[PDB]
Amino acid sequence: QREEMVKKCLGELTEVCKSLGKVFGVHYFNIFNTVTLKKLAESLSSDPEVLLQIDGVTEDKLEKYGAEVISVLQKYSEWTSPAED
Repeated sequence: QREEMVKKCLGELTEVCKSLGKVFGVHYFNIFNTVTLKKLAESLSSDPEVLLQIDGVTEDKLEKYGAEVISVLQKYSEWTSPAED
């Protein structure tokens, strides 16, 4: 059901970036690009370390938007508990 997680992630990221980008006084493409978003949902991980390696990511960007991304990624993450031992 990976597609479900990715689809949901992108869907939420669209509204989040839309509201934040609209209020901030900019455009969605001015804050994030199709490629950046694609990789974001594709990776699906709170760890901002791996995200920083994604073209179009900065401390300020992740600090403003990334915050919500990490919160949700950490919330849903707690629900899952794959055997990593």
